[PDB]
Amino acid sequence: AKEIPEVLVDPRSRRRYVRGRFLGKGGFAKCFEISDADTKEVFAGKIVPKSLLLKPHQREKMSMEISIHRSLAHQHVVGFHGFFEDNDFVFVVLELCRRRSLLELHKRRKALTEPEARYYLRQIVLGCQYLHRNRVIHRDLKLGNLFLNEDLEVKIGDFGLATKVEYDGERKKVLCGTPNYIAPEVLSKKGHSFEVDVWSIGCIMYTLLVGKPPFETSCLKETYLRIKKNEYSIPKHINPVAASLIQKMLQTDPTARPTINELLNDEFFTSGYIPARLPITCLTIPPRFSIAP
Amino acid sequence: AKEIPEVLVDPRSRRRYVRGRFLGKGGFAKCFEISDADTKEVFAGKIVPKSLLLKPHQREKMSMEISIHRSLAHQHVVGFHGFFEDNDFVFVVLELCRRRSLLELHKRRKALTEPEARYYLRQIVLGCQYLHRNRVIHRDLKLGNLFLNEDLEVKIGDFGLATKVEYDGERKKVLCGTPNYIAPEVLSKKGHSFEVDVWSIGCIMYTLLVGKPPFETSCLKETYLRIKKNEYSIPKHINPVAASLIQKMLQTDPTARPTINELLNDEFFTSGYIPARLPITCLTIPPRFSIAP
Ligand SMILES: CC[C@@H]1C(=O)N(C)c2cnc(Nc3ccc(C(=O)N[C@H]4CC[C@H](N5CCN(CC6CC6)CC5)CC4)cc3OC)nc2N1C(C)C
Ligand SMILES: CC[C@@H]1C(=O)N(C)c2cnc(Nc3ccc(C(=O)N[C@H]4CC[C@H](N5CCN(CC6CC6)CC5)CC4)cc3OC)nc2N1C(C)C
Ligand SMILES: [Zn+2]
Ligand SMILES: [Zn+2]
Repeated sequence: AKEIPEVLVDPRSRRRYVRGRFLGKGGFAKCFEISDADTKEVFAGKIVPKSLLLKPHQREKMSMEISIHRSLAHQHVVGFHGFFEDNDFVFVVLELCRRRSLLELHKRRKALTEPEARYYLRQIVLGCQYLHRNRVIHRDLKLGNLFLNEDLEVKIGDFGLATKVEYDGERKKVLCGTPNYIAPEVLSKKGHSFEVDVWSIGCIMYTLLVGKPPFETSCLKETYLRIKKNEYSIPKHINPVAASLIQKMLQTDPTARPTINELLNDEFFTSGYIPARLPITCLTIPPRFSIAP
Repeated sequence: AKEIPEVLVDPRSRRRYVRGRFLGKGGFAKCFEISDADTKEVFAGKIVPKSLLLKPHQREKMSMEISIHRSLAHQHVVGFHGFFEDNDFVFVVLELCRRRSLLELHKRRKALTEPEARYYLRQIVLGCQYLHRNRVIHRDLKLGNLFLNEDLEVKIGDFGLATKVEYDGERKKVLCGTPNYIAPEVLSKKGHSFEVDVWSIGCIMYTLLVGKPPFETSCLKETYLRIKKNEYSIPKHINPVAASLIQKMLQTDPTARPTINELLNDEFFTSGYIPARLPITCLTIPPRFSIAP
């Protein structure tokens, strides 16, 4: 094997990070809490060994992820605080999100209450508005990529499938990777762009409100077939205003969906209660939003 | 971890296999030479731990592979000699192919001579004729799945993506897995059948004669795009009769390709030299097929 160092030094910034506890691993990366030995402030470190970056294509994907993410700064995007490397590893320094992601929330709570769905969906949309106006398509928005800080604020992360739109009307023809909430224009390989992320948000909203994803089966290719056929249903207990907005977003024709900028003007948002914040108990117990002191 | 036993007992057949040397691993399986303690004859054992078969879908794929393969017996198909299980593992007993596969040959020889290509391609086609007349589509014919015994005879193996055609004109809509030489009707998800294997044979013939696969790029999705666009070329040094047959097989429209039964009647075969066998040196040195004693 090749061992990961206990202290990480960036020679340009002159900065040292002590490697703390293990956060998880996925794709090519192992992740740890890392504290700046000097400033003592804590980060999420993503460490990827160069032994798995032997092919130029895999290196280029890494370089792109970093290039896209380093140029982003927004309240609902994961803060990018630096990156550096030695002969064995690439280290990326990211904003630590102490409440993990909406994945862990969903596992614990299943369907959320409408106001909670509204609260998270608004921050997800705001994050994505920022992306899209800077010509970035995320292309893998999912529960696992929507991180939550201490105050239950959403931070969009994992730009491993993101791409920049370089000219007006550019249709991306290729997507290297397998998103979760994957849009029909991708699956048929007919060309794709910004609308891909609105599709994913539609899936996310369905999941948050219903407690299961709209095209789930026990087989991935069977699911892609459902998505091709637009074969989902919205349970009757879902409110019509929410159901309508889901249906607008989850449409086969990309050009028929709303754009990211329209969404917060939908009646789902403008005529429903949007809490200003959620108490920490919302990780565990459904909130009833009492008017009581 | 969970340790694999040194001796494998099948309680129905009453048979014991001593576990010999490690052959390799891929997907979910570790593979070893295994000798029948009684008869002393040697097999290839594919051992897959049940800890990776926790989902019904993954178990069903295994059951299907076995069901398809156990019902097959042909000179150019890998012999199926049994299967059994304990609480921790499934064990499959297969014909040992001491010369590994055409993958290892290709790595060592690159482009083969025309007569060699003819020799292997004929056995590949014969194996596939057998499959197709028993309504089996292999769906992942590639160099790595075309094993060679001591006498350099081809044995088609890995039925992990195979499917049975249950009625006339059935179009398979789904393929769980990622073939190497993947046909355009699969990639676009428009429905597919027997023609898928002829496409793969076209790719195999290209590879055997040219020394590289027809749609290779440094990115898998980029390759799928080439295949969508039928974007390959045949080098000028390839003989026109071979080039013509490749082009007939490597066509976007499935219904425009030859069927497996037509192939051996192609001029590529009927008007070229087909050696009756190849000497062992053909693993390493190009043969010149001298008429000299
Ligand atoms: C860095 C990349 C990405 C990203 O881009 N950003 C921006 C990001 C930001 N912030 C975080 N935070 C946390 C992530 C995770 C945790 C955790 O508790 N992890 C635990 C998960 C279960 C593990 N257990 C399972 C049961 N095992 C026992 C066996 C019997 C069952 C023993 C081992 C132990 C570790 C805490 C966090 O915060 C304190 N993660 C991020 N990630 C990734 C980690 C997905
Ligand atoms: C069973 C499933 C499938 C199947 O369905 N059928 C029907 C089948 C039939 N027959 C075989 N035969 C053989 C397969 C393989 C070998 C070999 O030499 N393997 C070696 C490969 C390199 C490994 N090395 C690499 C360098 N490492 C050192 C480091 C520094 C580089 C050390 C470890 C050591 C083992 C020999 C065979 O025959 C004697 N395999 C089959 N397979 C699979 C194995 C693909
Ligand atoms: Zn599947
Ligand atoms: Zn790629």
